[PDB]
Amino acid sequence: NAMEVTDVRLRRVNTDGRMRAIASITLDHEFVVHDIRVIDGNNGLFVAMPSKRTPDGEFRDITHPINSSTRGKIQDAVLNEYHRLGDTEALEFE
Amino acid sequence: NAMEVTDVRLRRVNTDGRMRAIASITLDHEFVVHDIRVIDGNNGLFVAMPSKRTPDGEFRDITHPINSSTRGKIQDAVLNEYHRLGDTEALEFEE
Repeated sequence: NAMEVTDVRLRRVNTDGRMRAIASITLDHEFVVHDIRVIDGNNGLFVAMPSKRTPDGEFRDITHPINSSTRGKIQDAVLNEYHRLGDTEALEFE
Repeated sequence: NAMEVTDVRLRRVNTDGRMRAIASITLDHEFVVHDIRVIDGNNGLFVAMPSKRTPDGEFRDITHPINSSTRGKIQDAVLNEYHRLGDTEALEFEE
């Protein structure tokens, strides 16, 4: 079995800057990953894994998807929920 | 569908006395978690997840198994690998 984003918790960020939300994902109903950032980079919204700067100047994620596909399956879930919070709130407005 | 820690890779093993190994586990063949470390505490060994610092200054795991059995599993998966490497290491010298 492949792994599965099974839940997303998300907090919208309203301070301007690039970052639009910070979230956690639940993998397999079981494992939670914190500090995932939703960002407006000059090419569309994208999801960054929690990352660590090396004493080296450089950067690696603490939590790394191996394929770009599983990356995208993490990204989709987070962007989906994000936008879904957008338009459940919108519809509430009346 | 639960957790499957499919693989445990074990870097930096046995230099500091307390900080015993540095570990990368792979979940479900696709998702890797770095900077897990094997530390020797009060009662022997335990596996520490990577630490997030919250806004009030407390330290929390970035990587958090909600249930304790999942934690056990993860811990056992890591410790068996650490224990295996070392005892295989010694078995080299005997032969």
